Amino acid sequence: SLKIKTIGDRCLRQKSEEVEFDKKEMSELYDQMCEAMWASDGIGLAAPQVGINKRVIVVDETTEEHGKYAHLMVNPKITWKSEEKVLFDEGCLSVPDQNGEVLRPKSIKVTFQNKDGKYKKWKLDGLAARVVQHEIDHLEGILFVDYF
Ligand SMILES: [Zn+2]
Repeated sequence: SLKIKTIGDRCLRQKSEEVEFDKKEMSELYDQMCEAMWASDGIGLAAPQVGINKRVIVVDETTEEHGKYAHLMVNPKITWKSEEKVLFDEGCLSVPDQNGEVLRPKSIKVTFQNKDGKYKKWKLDGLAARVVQHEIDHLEGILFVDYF
């Protein structure tokens, strides 16, 4: 099963490597990441948090209308960030019992491969832009406490 690594583990500081997409393998990884994320009431997770230093994140988007759902983002890359910043109180399953206000760009554009291997580009803002930037930071060996 996937176990979530916590601050002090050096694998949280190693940069993650690009994935060559495989639909079946990503499906398995997706299922296990979602399970780990949701079991601890998270809304994002990066592969290095579960000991896999590959460039894969998941972002919750559970709704009343459609039920539990999360986006898979393989090799996510920010191609644009707004000049405008917003402050948000962050936490992290890999940094338990710590929170704090972090300034980041309010909106971004991100490219990635989805669950099905299609190349996507989305313009994100609000909470989606926040979770994506936090999760991509994990792939660069960055924890949110580094901003303080
Ligand atoms: Zn995190």
